[PDB]
Amino acid sequence: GSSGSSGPSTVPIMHQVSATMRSITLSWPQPEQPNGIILDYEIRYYEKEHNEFNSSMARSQTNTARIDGLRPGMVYVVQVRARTVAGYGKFSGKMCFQTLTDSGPSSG
Repeated sequence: GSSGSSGPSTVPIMHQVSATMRSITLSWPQPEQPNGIILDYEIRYYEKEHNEFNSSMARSQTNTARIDGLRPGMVYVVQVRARTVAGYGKFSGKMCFQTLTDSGPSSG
């Protein structure tokens, strides 16, 4: 983001709670400088190999949402943003969340 209109704050980091083989659960803290009322929280996920262009977007009515429609044992770059009546906010710290692996992880 650059030379853009002043938008709402953004989450510093993202915290995960759980995840499935065909989905993933995540969570993020609520900002203090939302520059207004946070309508909803939008999220963007895409294949670590793929780019933004070909990505999926999904918002929620809370600071907690889960992504459905993923492959088992695959990393997915998920991000959360803050949207308000004023405009869209920047994305939170980039994170990589992978799904469950049904292969048999020796160590981890």
